[PDB]
Amino acid sequence: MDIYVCTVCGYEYDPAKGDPDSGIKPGTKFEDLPDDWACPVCGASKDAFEKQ
Ligand SMILES: [Fe+3]
Repeated sequence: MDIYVCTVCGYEYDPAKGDPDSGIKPGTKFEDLPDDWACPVCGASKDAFEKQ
């Protein structure tokens, strides 16, 4: 359940929530996000995220 944070805008990727609008069901670990996943708030790449 490791939380990751967008270094661009501060949005938190919370695996317990997932990201349904990008086809990411609740419980999806950060490292199981596709590399084309983007921050919902600011649009930055997955690879702009760091562990909280
Ligand atoms: Fe962001």
